[PDB]
Amino acid sequence: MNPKRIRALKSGKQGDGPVVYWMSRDQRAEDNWALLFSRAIAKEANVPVVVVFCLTDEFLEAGIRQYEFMLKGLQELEVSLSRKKIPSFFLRGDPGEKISRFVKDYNAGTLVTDFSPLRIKNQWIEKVISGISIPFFEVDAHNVVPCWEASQKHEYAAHTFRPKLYALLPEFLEEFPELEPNSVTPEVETLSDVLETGVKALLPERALLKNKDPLFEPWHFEPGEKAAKKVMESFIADRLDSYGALRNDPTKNMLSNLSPYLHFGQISSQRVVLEVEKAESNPGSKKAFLDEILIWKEISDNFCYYNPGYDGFESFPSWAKESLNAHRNDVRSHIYTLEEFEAGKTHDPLWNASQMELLSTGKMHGYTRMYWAKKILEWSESPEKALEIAICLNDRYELDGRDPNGYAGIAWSIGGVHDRAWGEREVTGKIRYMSYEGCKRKFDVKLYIEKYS
Ligand SMILES: Cc1cc2nc3c(=O)[nH]c(=O)nc-3n(C[C@H](O)[C@H](O)[C@H](O)COP(=O)(O)OP(=O)(O)OC[C@H]3O[C@@H](n4cnc5c(N)ncnc54)[C@H](O)[C@@H]3O)c2cc1C
Repeated sequence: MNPKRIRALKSGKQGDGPVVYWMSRDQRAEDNWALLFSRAIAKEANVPVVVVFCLTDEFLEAGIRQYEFMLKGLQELEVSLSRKKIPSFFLRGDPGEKISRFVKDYNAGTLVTDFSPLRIKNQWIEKVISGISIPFFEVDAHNVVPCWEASQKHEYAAHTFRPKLYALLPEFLEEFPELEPNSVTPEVETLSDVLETGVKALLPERALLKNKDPLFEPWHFEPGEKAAKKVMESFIADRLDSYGALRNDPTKNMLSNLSPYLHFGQISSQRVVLEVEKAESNPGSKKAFLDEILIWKEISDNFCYYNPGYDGFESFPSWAKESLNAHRNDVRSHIYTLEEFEAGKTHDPLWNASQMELLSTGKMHGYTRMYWAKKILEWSESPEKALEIAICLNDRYELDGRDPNGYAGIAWSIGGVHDRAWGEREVTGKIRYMSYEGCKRKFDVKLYIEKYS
């Protein structure tokens, strides 16, 4: 167990009660460095380990699609942990108040959480630190290389971050030890009831079409740790060989489809990398996929961790801010409202089809995601307005949304973060431009449009 994966958030006097794993980002029982570290500390203190999850008040800012996907996975997780004699407690409310009250009530000895660089997690940590007196640790269970270890600062390009991460792969890319069960079972409602009341509160804002029927199709991605593994095995067996050649074709389902599972932590990216590394397939396709799940995924954590304003115009590179400022008063070809973007009511049938794939499946193809967000910049009054629209639609309708990959991917599309300058155009400036005709020369756009009416 590498001690570089864990960071001390607050020192204190250890109690003689159970070690509490405040699970948040990595919702799985296998391949969880945060849970394994909590079990190790619990063994050293001759005390059990308990898992606590907070059902926050911000779930009404998303949809049923993300709520059901997460809760149905937690229902499976509660059974997995129970077989390991590890009890799980699901609290409903503010983590600042609920975690502090749980620590005091259950006489917790040590508190551990997983790592997320998002602003809301730091808000919770701030509130929790003020209300506890026991040691508080956080463990990076999401990245193969701990975020604070891969680089000590913001990396402006993938080619500067790539050698740093690969140089540390031999140390941190390793197999997971088995989660040892608790010795004996130790000493706040049913998840089915919380799901029922939550869905009932979300129903008025459910995405519907004109026929009052729901837009979202839940059968595309089955939630849970077991289903995530089957998706990974199917990708390695059937799709990895062609990934390098077809990853930019939205008419082919050749991606791994792992992001909903990766976002909620229902599968470990380190586990996926281990299995891909030992798989025998096209070297170009393996290089391409590993570049996505290692370099681009973990550089997104790098971006949010080292840029407090990661969701703002101020985090854009200087060349992009100056370029976009120089074209602020350029006349835009079209100006669409947030409601027109949301309903897919633009003059662009390819953009509208991309929005329909997002509305119906909750996972837009990676290539059209780049086109989808760049057109928001082109058809908005300002770069700041384009950021708000793209973030709003991304976090509301993507299953993989509200994620460092989302803010870093949007910042790449609109602000050229982790990109270079291109030819100077009006409105968009030197930001990389993606044209409708350019897409037509890349893939069968007519089939993609016809698929998502
Ligand atoms: C405008 C925009 C919005 C995006 N919104 C999200 C989002 O809300 N949530 C999200 O997790 N990702 C987002 N991405 C990144 C990327 O599109 C998705 O991660 C990827 O498409 C998810 O589907 P997949 O698992 O089948 O991809 P795969 O090709 O099978 O890659 C596997 C994993 O590698 C990672 N990965 C792949 N591509 C990227 C990438 N471009 N950036 C960062 N990580 C990557 C992902 O974790 C991904 O799950 C967005 C990108 C853009 C340009």
